[PDB]
Amino acid sequence: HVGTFENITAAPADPILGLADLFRADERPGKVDLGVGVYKDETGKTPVMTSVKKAEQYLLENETTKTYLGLDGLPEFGRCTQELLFGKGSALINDKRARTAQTPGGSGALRVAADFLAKNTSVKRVWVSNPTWPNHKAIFNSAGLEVREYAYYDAENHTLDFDALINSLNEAQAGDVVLFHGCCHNPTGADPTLEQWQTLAQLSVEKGWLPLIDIAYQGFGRGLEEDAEGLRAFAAMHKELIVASSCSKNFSLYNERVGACTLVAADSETVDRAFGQMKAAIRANYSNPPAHGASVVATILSNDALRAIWEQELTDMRQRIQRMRQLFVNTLQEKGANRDFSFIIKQNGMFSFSGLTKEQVLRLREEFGVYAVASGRINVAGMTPDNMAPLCEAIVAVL
Amino acid sequence: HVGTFENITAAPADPILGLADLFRADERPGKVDLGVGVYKDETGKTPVMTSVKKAEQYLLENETTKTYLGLDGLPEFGRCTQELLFGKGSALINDKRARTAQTPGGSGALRVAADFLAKNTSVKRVWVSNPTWPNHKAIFNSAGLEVREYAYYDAENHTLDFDALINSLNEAQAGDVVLFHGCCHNPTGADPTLEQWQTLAQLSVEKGWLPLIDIAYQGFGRGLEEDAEGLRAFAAMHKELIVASSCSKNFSLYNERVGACTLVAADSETVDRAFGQMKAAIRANYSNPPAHGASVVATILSNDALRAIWEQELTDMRQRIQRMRQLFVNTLQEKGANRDFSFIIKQNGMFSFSGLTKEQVLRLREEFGVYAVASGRINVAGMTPDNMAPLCEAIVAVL
Repeated sequence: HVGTFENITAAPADPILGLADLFRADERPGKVDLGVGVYKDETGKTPVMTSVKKAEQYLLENETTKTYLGLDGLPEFGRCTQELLFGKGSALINDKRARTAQTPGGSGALRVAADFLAKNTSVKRVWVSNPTWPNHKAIFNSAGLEVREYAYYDAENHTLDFDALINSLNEAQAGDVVLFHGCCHNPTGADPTLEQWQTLAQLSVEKGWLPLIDIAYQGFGRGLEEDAEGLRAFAAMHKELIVASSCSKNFSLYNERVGACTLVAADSETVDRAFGQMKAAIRANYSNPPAHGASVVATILSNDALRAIWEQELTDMRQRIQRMRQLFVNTLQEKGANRDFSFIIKQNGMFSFSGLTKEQVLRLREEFGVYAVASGRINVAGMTPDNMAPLCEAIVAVL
Repeated sequence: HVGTFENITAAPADPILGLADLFRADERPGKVDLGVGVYKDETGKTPVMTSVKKAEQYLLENETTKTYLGLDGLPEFGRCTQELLFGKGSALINDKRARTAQTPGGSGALRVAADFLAKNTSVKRVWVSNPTWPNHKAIFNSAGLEVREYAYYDAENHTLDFDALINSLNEAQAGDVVLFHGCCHNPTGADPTLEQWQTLAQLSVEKGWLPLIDIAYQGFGRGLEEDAEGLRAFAAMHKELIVASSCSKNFSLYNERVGACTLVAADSETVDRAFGQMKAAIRANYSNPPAHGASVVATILSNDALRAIWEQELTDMRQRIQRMRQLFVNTLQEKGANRDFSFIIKQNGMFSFSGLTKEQVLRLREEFGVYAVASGRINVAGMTPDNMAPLCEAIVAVL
């Protein structure tokens, strides 16, 4: 009997990995890593937040059991997530129109949402932005959902081509899902404005598709509250919603897998009914969500002192990012970049498309030991006041 | 436009949640919980293990980042897992034929295996024992895999009906999956003997199906190495295996979601092709596994002093279960039970089928505040020296 695994065809090599091998094997001093997918401080590190440490000490000292919680995870985390997302006093919360399941990251939430949709609804297709987060397609496809792209980023001109977005979405029908990045679009950093969000909200009500809000960077853009404005415009308008939230980035809890899938429906009865089917989706997957990270978040958010410390820590991260964006533009100018990079200061979060070609990226690695990804995505958190000059000089030189 | 969530049909009520809810509402002081699915100590609690508290203190003091690890999680965890499962200095490990992905629980490991199989192999059908752990069917069905049942437990006579097992498995073809519980079969507690495992192993070789060992109770049965004997009997023989292991129970880390999916192929190169595809299944799901629990386990297993502390508390738990099995059997006789229950002491782990009807289970609950699952499954860890008398008096009353 031939093996079950015998004829499996190797998965394509992960370029996210090939590049990271190169970098580690590169012995040149002053190599610059703009390819990384996480936040890094001015020293090139991704530390545990102080607020997070304090909470972990609190859990060490006080937790008395690791016994399972329900499939929807820690209730307090569900409440905190909801208030962060919709704002305290939200009519969604008061009207009990929203149910939240803690999940293993925003990723888990996306997959839970997809399994739930494919299994219980007529949804057959999900619209995502071009470009979008690389993992979106595979998550939805795996649940049997087709993924379509809508127009978003004008790459030659470094803009959110809003007119093209709108027009391309006319092909989306009632009953499709349309996925929108809550804030700090990944990888472009180009976000709708408040009014564009309001327009999008209004169109979704008119067209009848289901919005899904992927919000993984709340607090990395303009501020905690400001970064949710777009979601809340959707909440005021469309009576059904799915939100996949994440604490990986805004709590630097990446590997603890802290996120949430929130269903919103027209009334309590409908959302509760939907939610029982969501539990079934979770039960058929990994069942209970991991407690540690979520308890950390709930401990922090439930406590005023701890909450203050976390918000300042998050603000610091947000402001360093904005500082590097500004410095990048100014230093390219100073070093004589033969074109304008001002778009960089109009974008939010860690990631922008540098607008470099794959040839330029190649040369930047080989010749200057500056590492970006093939798409030209750069992570501005990879920048520091100390590596900026040689970084920008390298870029100027390949233009 | 009509909602997308409007016509979702309600999920069936969850009997496990339902029982848990009824028990919580029961204000009767002598109520007894033999329904829960977790270990409990002589005081009725499910404490965090001393070894785990120590390892969590260590992580608190040492950890300096929470950045993503690979899709297979923490390498030390994978190594400790493989050694626990196959034996240090295993030819499997030596030949580099095994690859381990840390997963969110054995549940996550079962789902990952299922998606992996559906997407990359000719596998259409998974065979499980009647009876089995309740979530098996949901998990494999969600991946589009048909679940079929094979013969296992003789309920009237309280035995593993091994001739029934073998004959019903004749229906299982090459490239089917057949799932076995490694040890402490849930819910019967009736395990194959070594020679039965060897026979089973020889049969799967002859017929050509793919063995999946769900092993969640290593160390709860006869001891760590003894409970792994069945798995090693399969490993010694079959060129391919899948193992879905869990630490929820043997470390009392239930809600941290610590487990693994281990693939085993004929050679390194082949298991590598298989495992990369598995990584793609994980990437389409929750991506990275949750760190905290796997780190705790890696820290404990990798330190001689902590491991000994862990093995001790686990021995305490295994031994407490066996004592309750014995005391239960003995107190039933002394209270006048109208039939013999000595099959109980022969069976392994927290769970046995009591043989009580749903009529009896029901009366037990309502009249005596004694909770068991409708199938009559009982959790002996729900027993103590203090509650044993009222408990056995209740059972005798409904016999």
